Amino acid sequence: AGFKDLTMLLDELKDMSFFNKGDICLIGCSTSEVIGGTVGSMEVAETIFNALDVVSKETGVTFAFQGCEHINRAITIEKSQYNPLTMEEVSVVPDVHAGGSLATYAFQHMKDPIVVEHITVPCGIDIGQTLIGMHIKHVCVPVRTSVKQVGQAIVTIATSRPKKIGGERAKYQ
Amino acid sequence: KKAGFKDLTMLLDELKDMSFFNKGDICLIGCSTSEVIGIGTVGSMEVAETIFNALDVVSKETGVTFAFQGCEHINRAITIEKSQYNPLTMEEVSVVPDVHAGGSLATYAFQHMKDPIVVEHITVPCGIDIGQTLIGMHIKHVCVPVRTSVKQVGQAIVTIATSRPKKIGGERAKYQ
Amino acid sequence: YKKAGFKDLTMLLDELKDMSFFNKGDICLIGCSTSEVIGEGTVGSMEVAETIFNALDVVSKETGVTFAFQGCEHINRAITIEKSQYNPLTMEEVSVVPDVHAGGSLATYAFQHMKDPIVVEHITVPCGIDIGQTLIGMHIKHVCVPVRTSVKQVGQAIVTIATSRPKKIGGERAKYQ
Amino acid sequence: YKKAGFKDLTMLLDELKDMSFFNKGDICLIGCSTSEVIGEKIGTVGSMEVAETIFNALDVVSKETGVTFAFQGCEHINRAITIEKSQYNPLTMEEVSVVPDVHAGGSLATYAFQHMKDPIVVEHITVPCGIDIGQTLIGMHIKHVCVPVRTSVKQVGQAIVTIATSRPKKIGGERAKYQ
Amino acid sequence: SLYKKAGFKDLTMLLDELKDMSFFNKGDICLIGCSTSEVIGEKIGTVGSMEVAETIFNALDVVSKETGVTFAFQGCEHINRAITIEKSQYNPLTMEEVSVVPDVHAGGSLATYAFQHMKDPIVVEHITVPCGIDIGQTLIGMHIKHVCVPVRTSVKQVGQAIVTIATSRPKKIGGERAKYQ
Amino acid sequence: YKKAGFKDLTMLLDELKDMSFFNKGDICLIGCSTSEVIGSMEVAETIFNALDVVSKETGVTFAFQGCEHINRAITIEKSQYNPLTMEEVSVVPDVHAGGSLATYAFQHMKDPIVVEHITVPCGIDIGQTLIGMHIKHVCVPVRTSVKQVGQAIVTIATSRPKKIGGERAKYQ
Repeated sequence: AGFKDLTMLLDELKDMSFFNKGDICLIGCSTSEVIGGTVGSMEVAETIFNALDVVSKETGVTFAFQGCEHINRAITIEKSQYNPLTMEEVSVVPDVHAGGSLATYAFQHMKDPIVVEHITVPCGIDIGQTLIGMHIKHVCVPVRTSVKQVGQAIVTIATSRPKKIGGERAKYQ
Repeated sequence: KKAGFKDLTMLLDELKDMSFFNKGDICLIGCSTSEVIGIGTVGSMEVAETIFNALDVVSKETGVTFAFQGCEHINRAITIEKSQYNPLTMEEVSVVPDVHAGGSLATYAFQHMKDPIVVEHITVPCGIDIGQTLIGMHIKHVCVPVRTSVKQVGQAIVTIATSRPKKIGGERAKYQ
Repeated sequence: YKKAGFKDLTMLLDELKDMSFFNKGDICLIGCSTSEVIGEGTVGSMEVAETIFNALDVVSKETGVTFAFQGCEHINRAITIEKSQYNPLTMEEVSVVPDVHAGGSLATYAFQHMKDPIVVEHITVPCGIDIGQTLIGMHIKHVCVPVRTSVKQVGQAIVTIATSRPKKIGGERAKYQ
Repeated sequence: YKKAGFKDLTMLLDELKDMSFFNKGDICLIGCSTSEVIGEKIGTVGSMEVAETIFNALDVVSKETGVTFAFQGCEHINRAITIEKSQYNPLTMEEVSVVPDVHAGGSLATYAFQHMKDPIVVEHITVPCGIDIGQTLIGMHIKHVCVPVRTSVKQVGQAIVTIATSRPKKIGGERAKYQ
Repeated sequence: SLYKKAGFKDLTMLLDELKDMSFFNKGDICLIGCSTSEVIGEKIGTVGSMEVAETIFNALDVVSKETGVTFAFQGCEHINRAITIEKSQYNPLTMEEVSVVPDVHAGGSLATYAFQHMKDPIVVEHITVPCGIDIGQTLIGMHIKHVCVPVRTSVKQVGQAIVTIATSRPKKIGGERAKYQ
Repeated sequence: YKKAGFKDLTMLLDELKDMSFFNKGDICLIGCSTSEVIGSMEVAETIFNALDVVSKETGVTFAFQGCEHINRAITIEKSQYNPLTMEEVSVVPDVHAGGSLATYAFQHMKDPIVVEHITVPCGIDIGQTLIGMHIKHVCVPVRTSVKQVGQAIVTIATSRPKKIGGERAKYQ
């Protein structure tokens, strides 16, 4: 099911250099979409969190976890990734029914978690159509993958690239 | 039996019934006509036409207006009627959407608007994404997905977003 | 004589009127702690809120100024205003219903007695009145200028009055008249 | 000093009119150094005479085209801009407290302030076009993207003149179309 | 010696109280708003007002060395409440240097004293800091990081000047189901 | 000295050096129209190379404004890119879409990037391309005895803080 699909998706992304040292990658997830209760949903969250952590150690990318709309899509990150110049800490503690399973799991298992109101990151992974485009550095570009689902959840992968500028005579090489 | 038409008509009727379209709002459309089919410019422009025309019916019924996201080659710049341009919140840019640099629907919309202009960025209260082009960068915070019984338009996955204010306040705060 | 703070507030408002503090079309931000007025309970606090809200409404009708009500820190000092004063260009609506223990007595009273209330995250206004040292400076248009009044308290609450004026710019040779 | 620059300025303004540079309802920013027009340091009487001639020529254009003018002050007043209050937009501009003087603001800004119906000074401004007489620099005030305008009249008296208009950013990759 | 002593005991007690409630954190900036005339309770000349400024500055400096907090000094409205800080605390990313030199009659006594006794002073147009102390109702809330929270103290005055203390904390967010622990 | 602009530019740069215009760690923005100098890649080369000498002597670095066809986007070394204050854009300056100097600079930098906007403390405009949009407020023109580079009018800008305060304010 979801574990096999996720493992394959992550290996594919690694192989296409989607995960870059020092980048933050935003995760949008709905564990219920993966399956199609809080015990079960937290087990899925655990598996996803742990798989992402392996990728983090292999590639040097770090992950940020989007909460659900009840907490205004506020984002859980490690304090070591907090930049006060670009981010604003907010007070809330993600819960299964107010944040969602993965953000809740991430908060509980981080060394020093904090929640920020907004974030801009160069890439992200959306599992189950929660939407993540508000978080991706302009210009947001979808990434085609061979693995299109994690369990029963549609997956969307986004990267980013600079705006192209200039008129008819402009060159790009 | 024209590609997408029946699914789109059903989706729009559903949205109407849930008061998704409000008089005076702008609704952003993200579309990939190739996703609807699953391939040339003739065919893609025919799909664009059907989508544009269905949206126009909704516009006349509800008083909502539509904005059309271009593809990444033109930096997702947005085509709108000049009557909806607000210089205080939007920045006009120079480009003319083309099938191979903008995409079929943005190109069709540009050509069939009374007085089109293209803006670099936009913030709108709701939107419809046909074919996973992504539209969340355009939706007023906080963006809320809308569940519909119609999941596809032709072969294209469809995503619907509305918006609502940030909920603020600590443990003792009230919301009614 | 029936209401705590009423005489002091009436005198303060008359003074402010006389110094042209209240201008047609301006928004004036009110910061209030009703417990400070009494000197430290929901019945009593709501009575004070009522008196303040009602007195301010009279001023509004006389001068054409409108009032915005700051909430407590539990609602992030969010501001309650009439929807007719909402400007989407400069303000951001947020979802919260002020309550006595989550917003404060005056914001709660104002919310319940407005025609069409909304709450915004932040606001910038040309003047304001702080009853009981809640602080209002974050809301006042730069440059914020304190206004001296002969009325220093409303009941037991210290009162602070702020207006605003443009930044003064220019080097040593600059002129100002 | 009452005649200095007059012929050149009049010709430059007529040229600009003829190329539709002045549009009804637009604001055009003026940067001026009256000493550059003469070509030497001149005293306040002379400098104010040059300011008067420039102001009056601009006013004729204003009445003919419906454009309005904004006047940049010198660096001593932080390049603050003098405009008619009727053109103040609090959403985009910030009023500042200063009264332009010949030795703190410059002759033209001072003259403009004194002869406007209801002048105010703002800290910054963004406008679609402008005219710089004597290389005071005005590009900080012009809407992006700022585009120099070629003119047949290149000087007003001894002052180099720079004319700027504006146009949208051109965007898109190599496949993008502009017509 | 009147003006050299005025406010000293009250200020020292206020600062000890604040220390005890962990108000002063290493590496934070604390904004000071002051009116020396309020401390005395009447208009006073420049000699006297500068003596009060000295006493305040010196008391704050003791706290600075003990806690590792640094102080920023708000000027009066004549200089648009511009703020005097040590250059070591200047962050060009978040602050904008302006040109003015605080004077007793254009800046106020404390900002003037601070400017003259700093190692390398700079004046900035605006600042956002996590906490502050207002002596004499000059208002300081425009400088405090959102969300600004008043701090209750048992010391209510420094001499004759009403004292207000502010700290800051993050916005609380989320709906009715949200958790904060 | 016969190479177009070279003598005038060398004198201008020496003058500026002598008035401490070039400071270690500053970025200086160059606006150039090589056609104005003459009346184009050879001129660009001479300018770029002269500026590079100054860079090594003073520790200032240079940023090169492109023409209006590329929205005055600015070419800089990546080592000077600050993502907090600048935004990378995709374009490669060309002689007919960027101008000769920006084109030359792009091709001869170690690791060039183009940014949409920039704010720098000082700049040099050769041929009235305009550069004031890039200069830190408050922008102050600098008078030089060298008025032209070849046939191109030259403008020099530095910057200083806003002066603030009312009539009683002091500035020393």
